Amino acid sequence: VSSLLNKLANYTNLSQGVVEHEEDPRMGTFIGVYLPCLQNILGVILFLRLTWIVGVAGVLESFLIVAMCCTCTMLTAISMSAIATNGVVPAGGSYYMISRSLGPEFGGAVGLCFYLGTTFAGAMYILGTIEIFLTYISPGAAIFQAEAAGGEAAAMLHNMRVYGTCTLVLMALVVFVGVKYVNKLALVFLACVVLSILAIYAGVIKSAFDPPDIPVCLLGNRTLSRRSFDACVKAYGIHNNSATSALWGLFCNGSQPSAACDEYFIQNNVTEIQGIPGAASGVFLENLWSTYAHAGAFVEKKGVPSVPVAEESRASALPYVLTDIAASFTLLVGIYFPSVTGIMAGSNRSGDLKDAQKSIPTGTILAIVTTSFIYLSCIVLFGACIEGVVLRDKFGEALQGNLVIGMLAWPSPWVIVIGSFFSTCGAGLQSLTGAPRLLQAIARDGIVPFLQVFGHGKANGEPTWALLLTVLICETGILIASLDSVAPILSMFFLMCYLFVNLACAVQTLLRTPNWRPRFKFYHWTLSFLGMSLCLALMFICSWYYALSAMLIAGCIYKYIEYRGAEKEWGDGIRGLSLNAARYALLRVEHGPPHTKNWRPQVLVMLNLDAEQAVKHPRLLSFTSQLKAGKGLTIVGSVLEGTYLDKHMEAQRAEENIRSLMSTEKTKGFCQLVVSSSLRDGMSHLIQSAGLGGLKHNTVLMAWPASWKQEDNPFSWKNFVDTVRDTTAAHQALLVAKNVDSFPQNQERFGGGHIDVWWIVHDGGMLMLLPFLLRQHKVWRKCRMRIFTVAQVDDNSIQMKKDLQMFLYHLRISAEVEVVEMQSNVRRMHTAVKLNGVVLNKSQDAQLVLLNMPGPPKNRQGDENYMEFLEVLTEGLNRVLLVRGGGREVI
Amino acid sequence: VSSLLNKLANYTNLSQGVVEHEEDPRMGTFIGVYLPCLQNILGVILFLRLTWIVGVAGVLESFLIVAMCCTCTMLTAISMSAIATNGVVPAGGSYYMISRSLGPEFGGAVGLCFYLGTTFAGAMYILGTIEIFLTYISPGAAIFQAEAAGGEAAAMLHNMRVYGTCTLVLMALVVFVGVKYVNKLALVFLACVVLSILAIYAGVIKSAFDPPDIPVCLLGNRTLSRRSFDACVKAYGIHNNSATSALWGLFCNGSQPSAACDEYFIQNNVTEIQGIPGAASGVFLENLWSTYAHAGAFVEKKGVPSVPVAEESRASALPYVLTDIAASFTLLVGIYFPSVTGIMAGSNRSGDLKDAQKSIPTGTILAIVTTSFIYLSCIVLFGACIEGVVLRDKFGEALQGNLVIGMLAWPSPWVIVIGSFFSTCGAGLQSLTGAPRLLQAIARDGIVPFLQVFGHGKANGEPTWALLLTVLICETGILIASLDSVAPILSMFFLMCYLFVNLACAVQTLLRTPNWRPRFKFYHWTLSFLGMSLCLALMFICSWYYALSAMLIAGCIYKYIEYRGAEKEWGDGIRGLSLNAARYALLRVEHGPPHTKNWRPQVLVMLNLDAEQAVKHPRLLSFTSQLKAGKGLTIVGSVLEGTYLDKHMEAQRAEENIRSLMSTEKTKGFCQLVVSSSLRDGMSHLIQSAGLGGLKHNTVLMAWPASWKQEDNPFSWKNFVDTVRDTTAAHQALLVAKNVDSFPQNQERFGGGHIDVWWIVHDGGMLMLLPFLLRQHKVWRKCRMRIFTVAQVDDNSIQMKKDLQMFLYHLRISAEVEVVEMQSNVRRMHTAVKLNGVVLNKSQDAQLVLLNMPGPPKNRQGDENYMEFLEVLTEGLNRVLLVRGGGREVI
Ligand SMILES: *[C@@H]1O[C@H](CO)[C@@H](O[C@@H]2O[C@H](CO)[C@@H](O)[C@H](O)[C@H]2NC(C)=O)[C@H](O)[C@H]1NC(C)=O
Ligand SMILES: *[C@@H]1O[C@H](CO)[C@@H](O[C@@H]2O[C@H](CO)[C@@H](O)[C@H](O)[C@H]2NC(C)=O)[C@H](O)[C@H]1NC(C)=O
Ligand SMILES: *[C@@H]1O[C@H](CO)[C@@H](O[C@@H]2O[C@H](CO)[C@@H](O)[C@H](O)[C@H]2NC(C)=O)[C@H](O)[C@H]1NC(C)=O
Ligand SMILES: *[C@@H]1O[C@H](CO)[C@@H](O[C@@H]2O[C@H](CO)[C@@H](O)[C@H](O)[C@H]2NC(C)=O)[C@H](O)[C@H]1NC(C)=O
Ligand SMILES: [Cl-]
Ligand SMILES: [Cl-]
Ligand SMILES: [Cl-]
Ligand SMILES: [Cl-]
Ligand SMILES: [K+]
Ligand SMILES: [K+]
Repeated sequence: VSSLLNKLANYTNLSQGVVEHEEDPRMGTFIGVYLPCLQNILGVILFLRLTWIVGVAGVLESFLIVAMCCTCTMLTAISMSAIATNGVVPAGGSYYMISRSLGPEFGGAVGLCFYLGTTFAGAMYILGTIEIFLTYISPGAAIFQAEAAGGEAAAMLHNMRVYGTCTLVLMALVVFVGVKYVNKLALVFLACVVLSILAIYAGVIKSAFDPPDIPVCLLGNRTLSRRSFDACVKAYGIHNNSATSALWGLFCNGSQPSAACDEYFIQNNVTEIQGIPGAASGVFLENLWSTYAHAGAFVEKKGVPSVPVAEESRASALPYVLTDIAASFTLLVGIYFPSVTGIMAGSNRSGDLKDAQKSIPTGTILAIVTTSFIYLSCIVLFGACIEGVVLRDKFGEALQGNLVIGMLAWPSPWVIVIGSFFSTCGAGLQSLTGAPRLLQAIARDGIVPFLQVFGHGKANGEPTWALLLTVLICETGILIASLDSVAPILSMFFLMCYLFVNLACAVQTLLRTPNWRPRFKFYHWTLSFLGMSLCLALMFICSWYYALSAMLIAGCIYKYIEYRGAEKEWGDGIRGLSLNAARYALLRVEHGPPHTKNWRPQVLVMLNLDAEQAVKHPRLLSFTSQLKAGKGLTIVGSVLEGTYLDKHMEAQRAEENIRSLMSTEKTKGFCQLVVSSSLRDGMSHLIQSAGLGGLKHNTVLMAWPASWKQEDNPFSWKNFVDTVRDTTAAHQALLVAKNVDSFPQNQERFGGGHIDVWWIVHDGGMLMLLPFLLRQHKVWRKCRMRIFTVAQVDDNSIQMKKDLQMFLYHLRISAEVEVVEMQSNVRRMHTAVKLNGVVLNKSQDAQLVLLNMPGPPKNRQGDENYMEFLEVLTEGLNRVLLVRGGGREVI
Repeated sequence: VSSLLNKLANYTNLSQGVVEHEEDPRMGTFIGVYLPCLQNILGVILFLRLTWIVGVAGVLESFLIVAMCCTCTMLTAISMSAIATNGVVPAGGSYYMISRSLGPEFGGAVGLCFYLGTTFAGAMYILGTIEIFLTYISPGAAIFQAEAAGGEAAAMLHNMRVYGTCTLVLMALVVFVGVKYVNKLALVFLACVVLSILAIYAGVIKSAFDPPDIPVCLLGNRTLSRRSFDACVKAYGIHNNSATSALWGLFCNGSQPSAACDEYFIQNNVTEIQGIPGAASGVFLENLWSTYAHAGAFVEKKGVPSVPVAEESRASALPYVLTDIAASFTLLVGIYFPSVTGIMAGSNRSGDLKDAQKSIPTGTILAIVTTSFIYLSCIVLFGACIEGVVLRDKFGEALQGNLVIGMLAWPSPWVIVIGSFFSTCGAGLQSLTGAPRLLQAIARDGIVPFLQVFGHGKANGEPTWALLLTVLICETGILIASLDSVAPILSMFFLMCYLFVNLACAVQTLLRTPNWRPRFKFYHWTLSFLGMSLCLALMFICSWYYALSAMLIAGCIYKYIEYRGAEKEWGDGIRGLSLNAARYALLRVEHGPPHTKNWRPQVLVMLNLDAEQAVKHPRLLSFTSQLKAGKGLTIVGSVLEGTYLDKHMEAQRAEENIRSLMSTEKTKGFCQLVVSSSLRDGMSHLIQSAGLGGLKHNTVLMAWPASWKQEDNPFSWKNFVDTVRDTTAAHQALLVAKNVDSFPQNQERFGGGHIDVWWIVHDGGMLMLLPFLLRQHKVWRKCRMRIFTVAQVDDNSIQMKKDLQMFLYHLRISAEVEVVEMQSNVRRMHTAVKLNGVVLNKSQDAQLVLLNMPGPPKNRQGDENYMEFLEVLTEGLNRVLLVRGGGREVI
């Protein structure tokens, strides 16, 4: 008990704002998470409007309203449970918990929609506590009284705007000077809720054994208000005379019987039924279907008979019970939905829990369950216990001006009326001390900068200019001055911030964002995708034009935070808004495997530059644009020798020549000019470090060194052999183009001609794919693939029939297959000239010949014999492309 | 005339499909662009439904409907004019013209919404030409006749579904076997439109001089149909007897007068007015306001008097004119909008124009003007010429079953009835030969692959399986079987593809996409933003749930083309969908200036590796994460010496050590490990080529070489001086950290302490910004900036007062300013030890000291005297950061 005393002194229903985030006993799941979440859910819709929803919509449709609204908040509490298990759970509120997991763009768009929903929540709680006062506590204490009979609907709006504005400016002064006394009353406001709920269930159990005696006065079908008179008779007997009652005086003109009366009043008789017959009676089968009506309609009972009258009716003057608002299904969804909001109250105390990754998912989910049980039990127990003609009666006009849910309670009706008065004034205090702390945390965070001032506070950190904005926004909801019109506006901001929490958790799971690994057990991305789809479907049931207003407000807060966050960082905004997009997309790719399922060439094309720096072989850019049809990566890297300290004047000239080609050749790519100490070295740096992160090259395209025997070129010729060794060590493909000056431009178009492929052995996967990619371009469009294979295996048939079903897997059987069959330096170059005689026998005049390229020698002294093997192999051919690669999958 | 004969033989209203794009006299603006665009605009709404819109909505609101719908298509024809002036104007249709400018994602989403809108356009034209046949040509030739009086609304739907299905399967057989004879009739279908428009304006001019004699038969206010009887009298006189007419037989029970009659028929008398009084009479002031009614209501006249009757009414049995559908404002917008669609018909002949960049913007804009003049002139001339009780009459029941717009025409009513019959059958043929060519072009384009088969054709290239899909989609619009319900579905797909054309042209202008430079004069991005906003506002006026269906269909076609286009290219789809995002964002940045307005450090941090490769100074990553708070670019580059051929085993070990730090240090960055021939060279390649494109580093962070005198390190020490020369030649900032082992980690937190800045001269812009960025991190959060300056200028006051207003511009006046005042190798190092005595006098125990760094020597023989100047300057300080840079703006 001594340990249970300082725990209840430690209880508070407040969000940890910005002062708990700058400085960054311990609570449990029950006091830290469960009780603050349950206090912010059970509110004013249960006591004022729930019996009216069960009456108008019936038991079946109002069971469907609660099943949809409690599922949108259950699937959102699973998305909040994924955020609460990811990472460290930073101290201070639910704003810092969301915005560190989902980033500042989703964090600020949720935070400003949760600020606007909390502000109009304080407007609904102030309009709710005036409605309890002026209807049930002291109805005579109203300034603007109706001067005539039809003034009741107009003069009640004037009492709401006068008393609501005077309550709001008084509520804000208590928060500004006495907020420490508001926080001590956090346990009193919980006890007013819990004792009111127990008084309802105590009255339902008592209503089965003996129902209470409440009479409801009927006349035909229609139901008449009990405010003026007391007795339900047309006439009685006093002092030996047939005297008329006070019900006679309201319909008939004079108190005397013979003068004048209403036409409907004469032909029908006054029936007196019981209002709360109990759970023993079978009224549950009666009030099970909907009774939607227009405004001003009567509140009728199905059983009692009446006779219709064609005489005219002004029902406002006579004492009747009339429907105030024209009700629908979509209207009752919008009025009910603020009764389930309060998910985010479970993570107000993220810095004061001993295990926040375990307390936050457990306490919020157990709070949605225990409140959805209360709303689903009350709908069954209001329909089965109250006559449905009393449930259709807002403002309790049939019950002498008493609260309908209060007459059901056992000890007194004053338990609920006092209990709903203090807990609604208390929820207005929490909505007006909790929403300025949220705006101050967003303002001091710096992500939205026009709102920077709202981050000023007092010496202890309490908001000053954030209160003044919140009172002015909450004043516009009091000027609407009805509880039923603020509630669809309120529901629209909570459904909007629940939409982004479910969207951002589903996108970051699919797109594999780094630092998003939620270790919560019952979480799957479809369960947030389904929560996004249901909280979007409820958002267009309520109002479709409130939904487009909320999606355009919150969508423009999202893009404004991107623009100012990139203007702050990468210099200019238009330029910076693409540099943050490229950085954030490359950090996602940083984790995965280098190759997954398919191969496609991503080429580093090497250019040679001469003195008076111009491109030596410009058609090597033309051939790159024919493989890559303006789609993939293309790094254009070239190397000039010398130190960077003195040759950076020539490096600015040579780079402008490369940009001149890539505009004309329509190469949509990148340029990496490097000034290296030797031309050998700088090609070995572009092989291993051209391109950062996910986008790195995959293939190296070169040109054949034509001048084989020269003076200074024997250093430059040897660089060709050692860069074959570099690409095979880095596991990269290599493409050598011979006679690259006689390659087609982009404007030349071949007619007829043939592309000959010679798959001997070793990586025919790439070697079929390269002419298939050329064939899609308009230069190589009308050509034919001939694919040739030499045979040293005995049979040629199963060579061919397996090869013809290689293209059945590859969908390119338009090619035709043919098989041709017939000390180291002696053995190598003799095999070349035998194979040379084979290849020009079938490919003398072809447009392009593809060949496998042999591996470079390992001893390094045979690099002149390896190059003579390649020259003898390729004699008298117009266009040769030599292909080799290492370790890749073509499917 | 001889030149005007082969031009009209060259005229055709067809889109150039895929066969004109594969092979890739000349027409002008008038025949090539203007006439095909005008033929596809003037259609069936002008003849069937325009007089009913003017009657129901009045002249003022229907002037507003045409002003909104012709502005959505005028602002879209300016966005199509920006596409037509960009680039080369590729041959073949409007699909290839849009998708080469806006990319394959916007191109395929527009193309499939323009395919679905063209298919339901063929369903409206077939339901339109059955309605002309069964109402005005032969009303007796109908299969399902109404068995009783109330069967007319139900049996007409059965005639639409039977005749519409038999027309659709017959229309598709003509296209499949005889499409060359359909294309020869393209000039006949234009002449049926133009001769019908001229017959209307010939009748309006004739109606001012003498109006025609058409009687309309009234009885009280309500208007009765003229189908059965002929004469508007209740009784007449024949063979010396008061005989009753045939109007008497339809209301009264028997032909005899005394038997029984209707109650409304007796008390009111039969009035006969003129139906088309002319432009001379002032009916224009009468039918100027709206008359929206419910279904089944009467068609009444304001002037004539009547007496009301309270007896019951079944108006369906008696001969009356009744409103068929309940009309609104939002209903008439959806019915009118298919009368303005046809912008895209101007660019059907992009391959057959002599100047396509000039013809396409001129001919489409002049076609929107000349049709918006026709619809705005007809509304004024229908209201001012036809009595409004005839305009509210669909199906011409008051006018003996004649067409209302046809009775206004001069030569005959049969000019319009025959003319609207052939041009509506002709628009159904063009909608059924033009929509399968569009689907075949999308299918053969390969951007959406589940639809690949639909690209098969005949030998000449005509679609086969694309016809069969189009008939099945057009069959579902005939099963709706009303002209007024297909038209909001039709309008929803055209407004959706006009929404993307206006959106994609506005985004690519703002975000500065490469290869988007439209050289059209009257184009601004706000004029496409305004066209996006109006074609979105019309899209929710028509139906809000048809609008959400079209935005979710077209939004999921957009993301499906992104996913399959990245799965095709970059291997895996999830991985590839981020690599296309990074490539496309870096090609936008490729064009602009390198620095625009502000500076922020984007750092290449250099790591040294020892033998048994581990990071020598791990806190140099910790200090980078405190400047960049997880926001900017961070390249982590390190160099190990040796050839890549043998040390790529150790390069895989050393790279895994770098990834171990960057996970723990929370560095969200990139790793560039380079194996170089010497450690001097590989640092000079990371300075100039680390990072591709827009995201390139800006600052180099190093560590001080502590071991100054060693054995092998005199080569490694000299690399420090020459990399100061490299960063100043590349115009990059440089940061040298001394005693980097004693730097704080991310978890250490300083309490108190001071950051001392010593701005002597030369780039105090960076030197104030560096401790301001550190101060925002939680390590350096509670510190103070002291900023010191030596003075060799005489006065210290205007030094300080200008310096204190340097921070008034920089918003960081929390710092305090203080001024301290008092053969080459003799002159250099004496100045160091004087300045050394100054700096430790004020900064002996500070947490971080910032200093300017002097320029490196030019002669290269003083690199040992430059390093001794830096060591004497920094004696006995715990944490020193030396700062220098070149050529940058800090605002
Ligand atoms: C309304 O109720 C009364 C009794 O509650 C019905 O009965 C009549 O009461 C009058 C007394 O004023 C008697 O004179 C009649 O003989 C009663 N009629 C009976 C018993 O059939 C009265 O009929 C009801 N009014 C209706 C149905 O319009
Ligand atoms: C109760 O009685 C009335 C007539 O005495 C029933 O009839 C309806 O009366 C309203 C007038 O307020 C009309 O608008 C409806 O059209 C009437 N409905 C009919 C004639 O079916 C009324 O339905 C009864 N209430 C019930 C049965 O709940
Ligand atoms: C409808 O029109 C007639 C004349 O077109 C109105 O005039 C009456 O006609 C009858 C002939 O059947 C005469 O006996 C009456 O004397 C006429 N009344 C006059 C001239 O005032 C007739 O009144 C009209 N019906 C109405 C207004 O209900
Ligand atoms: C023509 O006359 C009728 C009555 O003779 C006018 O009155 C309306 O009648 C309809 C019945 O179809 C009612 O629904 C309306 O409420 C009546 N309107 C009233 C009483 O104002 C009718 O308005 C007249 N038509 C006109 C003036 O265009
Ligand atoms: Cl509530
Ligand atoms: Cl909430
Ligand atoms: Cl049309
Ligand atoms: Cl169009
Ligand atoms: K609540
Ligand atoms: K049209």
